Amino acid sequence: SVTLRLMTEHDLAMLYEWLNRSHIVEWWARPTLADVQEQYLPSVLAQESVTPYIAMLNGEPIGYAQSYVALGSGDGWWEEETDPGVRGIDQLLANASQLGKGLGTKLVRALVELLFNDPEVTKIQTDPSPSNLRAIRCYEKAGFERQGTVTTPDGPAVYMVQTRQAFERTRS
Ligand SMILES: CC(C)(COP(=O)(O)OP(=O)(O)OC[C@H]1O[C@@H](n2cnc3c(N)ncnc32)[C@H](O)[C@@H]1OP(=O)(O)O)[C@@H](O)C(=O)NCCC(=O)NCCS
Ligand SMILES: NC[C@H]1O[C@H](O[C@H]2[C@H](O)[C@@H](O[C@H]3O[C@H](CO)[C@@H](O)[C@H](N)[C@H]3O)[C@H](N)C[C@@H]2N)[C@H](N)[C@@H](O)[C@@H]1O
Repeated sequence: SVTLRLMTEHDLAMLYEWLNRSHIVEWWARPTLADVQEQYLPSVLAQESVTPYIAMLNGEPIGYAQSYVALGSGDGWWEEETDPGVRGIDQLLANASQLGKGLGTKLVRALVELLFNDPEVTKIQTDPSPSNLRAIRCYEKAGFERQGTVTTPDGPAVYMVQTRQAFERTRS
């Protein structure tokens, strides 16, 4: 069972290592330690309405995740959003030897549950790139539905949603 804790300043050097592992680099640019400290400091992320978490498994950190207020995004992101209740997610697994063993699906399921525990939250979104079939499949298994293609400042994305109603019906 995978759980989530908030990321702290103390996790930044570990995150920096992960973001230079080649299984991560291919989908996530190759940040220096200072890049990571400037960009992923929780109080800096806070300014773009981003919350970082660390995924835990048997007491060990196994990945990184982010939630964000879509409406709170700016610089070209989700310009058409009108609903303050929408959240987006992103995530990664730290260890290549743990890829494709269902852990990503548990991580996403844990992150979806936490977010719907914000009573103001209406819907979760994700935006994997079209090439990223493994991320798209993992999200599907976690209850996300493919809507269609959207343009983002990083490029096209397969836009996927899970509503609160859908979550209510499947959680049992
Ligand atoms: C995305 C990520 C979190 C998913 O976690 P994961 O543990 O690998 O995914 P899961 O094991 O839970 O399931 C993934 C599914 O993708 C499928 N799959 C793997 N590679 C695939 C491919 N190239 N094409 C189609 N399906 C693929 C698997 O079959 C599996 O589903 P299954 O149970 O039906 O067999 C993880 O792979 C990761 O950190 N990747 C690197 C960075 C990244 O892509 N982050 C996401 C950015 S949107
Ligand atoms: N899925 C994996 C992807 O995760 C991140 O992409 C995220 C952005 O982080 C997030 O943007 C937020 O953080 C930015 C700072 O980076 C701010 O500009 C922005 N205002 C703020 O809303 C978008 N809303 C959603 C997008 N999927 C990585 N960057 C990218 O490399 C990787 O492929």
